[PDB]
Amino acid sequence: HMDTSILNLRYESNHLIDLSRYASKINIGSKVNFDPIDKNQIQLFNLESSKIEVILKNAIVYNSMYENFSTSFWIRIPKYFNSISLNNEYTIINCMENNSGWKVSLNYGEIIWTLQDTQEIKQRVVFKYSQMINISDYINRWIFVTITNNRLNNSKIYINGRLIDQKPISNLGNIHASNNIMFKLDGCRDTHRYIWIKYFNLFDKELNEKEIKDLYDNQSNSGILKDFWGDYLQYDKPYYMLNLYDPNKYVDVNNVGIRGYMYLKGPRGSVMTTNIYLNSSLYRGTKFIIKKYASGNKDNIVRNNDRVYINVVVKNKEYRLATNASQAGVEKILSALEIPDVGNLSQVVVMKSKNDQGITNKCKMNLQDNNGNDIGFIGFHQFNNIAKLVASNWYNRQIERSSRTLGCSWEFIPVDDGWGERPLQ
Ligand SMILES: CC(=O)N[C@H]1[C@H](O[C@@H]2[C@H](O[C@]3(C(=O)O)C[C@H](O)[C@@H](NC(C)=O)[C@H]([C@H](O)[C@H](O)CO)O3)[C@@H](O)[C@H](O[C@H]3[C@H](O)[C@@H](O)[C@H](O)O[C@@H]3CO)O[C@@H]2CO)O[C@H](CO)[C@H](O)[C@@H]1O[C@@H]1O[C@H](CO)[C@H](O)[C@H](O[C@]2(C(=O)O)C[C@H](O)[C@@H](NC(C)=O)[C@H]([C@H](O)[C@H](O)CO)O2)[C@H]1O
Ligand SMILES: [Mg+2]
Repeated sequence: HMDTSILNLRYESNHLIDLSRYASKINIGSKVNFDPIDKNQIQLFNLESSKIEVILKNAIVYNSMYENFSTSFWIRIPKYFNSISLNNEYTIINCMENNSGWKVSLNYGEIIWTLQDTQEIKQRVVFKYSQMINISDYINRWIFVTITNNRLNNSKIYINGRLIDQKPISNLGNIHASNNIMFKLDGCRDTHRYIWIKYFNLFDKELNEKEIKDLYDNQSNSGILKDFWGDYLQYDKPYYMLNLYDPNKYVDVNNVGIRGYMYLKGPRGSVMTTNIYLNSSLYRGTKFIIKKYASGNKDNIVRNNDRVYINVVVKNKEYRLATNASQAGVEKILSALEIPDVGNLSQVVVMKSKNDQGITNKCKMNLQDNNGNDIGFIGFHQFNNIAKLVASNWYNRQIERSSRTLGCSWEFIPVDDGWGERPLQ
């Protein structure tokens, strides 16, 4: 019931603007890049001209001993690859003037908030994430950041709606920030470093936990499905597959045609740079390509509830994911068929957002027959030492967001420069 955002930076009518009543002025550098499909996604390189300056009206400049405030934004931080990034804190969003104010900085495996008063008393809160982890929720993936400040007690950093760190700030006196917010990599020794950022907001209160969860939901709610990294899922784009129940396995094929089958096998194997990262390999297994069937949209974005076909790439040729639903048993084993020879086999897939918390990249694929009847969500089943891919209505009968729907939840991983792995072939 009360307008609390004092800066709401959004792309509208061909420009990045402040949608708040204050209409703060935006100065964009010549080397800022916007994502072609989602122009709210902004890429800042390690270059002087890759910067955005927001000029705040005097009335909303922070100059206070007592006023509470918060900031929120989404960020996508490429994996750290090189030892030059160790012990190298670099500013990314700066509202410091004359050694007072606030800033967001990054370091190897860290997002850091710093406040500083006009007597050089500082406090930091820090989110630390590991690069020695099989599959990370955070590395090179869109994550939601929220930072809140209550002058009588704590500053708090939340990640994806969850409190990560809080520290006292009650001893800080007057904080007098800048009338400019500078979005720019400052002090970064890795010449190849960049970030992606979106939906920057400032608020004139300490947001509460409910408000933050609502913001997280509202800014991630979409009728558009997303890939593993959090970008829009697309038609006609090759993806490697991740199953959420068995994330250390990958999809392979045991022969094409109706007597062959798709299956999961593992482990993935590792990608590494000593002392810098150790992760599971993501570019493994047969690539899938999502093909238009029913959608009347002319763009190539995959939307929630779109009915599609799934192609499987085998030896640089596309096959159709399909099954004969008449086979005995609820689990219908999936095959990779020659496209011209699919005939009346079941092949139409409803792409469904799991509608879990956060980004709409947890995908379910409901296979339907040619009369539109459900054959079931695509998952896997042990026969009995091989984990074959199946469509099964058993999944459709399970409790939502429970253990028994992990097996039919998938993510789609395209090659991305922020991950840096080299495919084996
Ligand atoms: C065989 C089996 O265990 N499940 C298969 C099921 O078999 C039936 C009975 O199993 C259920 C059921 O009725 O569906 C499973 C339900 O979840 C239970 N409900 C609840 C609320 O818990 C239900 C109850 O326990 C019933 O009241 C029990 O009757 O049971 C199964 O117990 C029963 O087995 C008989 C047995 O045949 C007899 O010999 C014996 O005398 O008595 C027992 C008990 O009666 O058989 C029932 C019919 O055969 O049948 C369905 C089809 O209807 C499925 O095949 C089901 O297997 C599941 O298949 C789906 C795909 O359809 C997936 O492949 C599941 O795999 C995963 C998954 O969850 O995705 C993969 C995971 O890797 C695996 N995890 C681990 C750690 O290994 C999980 C795991 O089983 C759990 O789901 C953990 O989340 O499974 C696959 O399990
Ligand atoms: Mg939601």
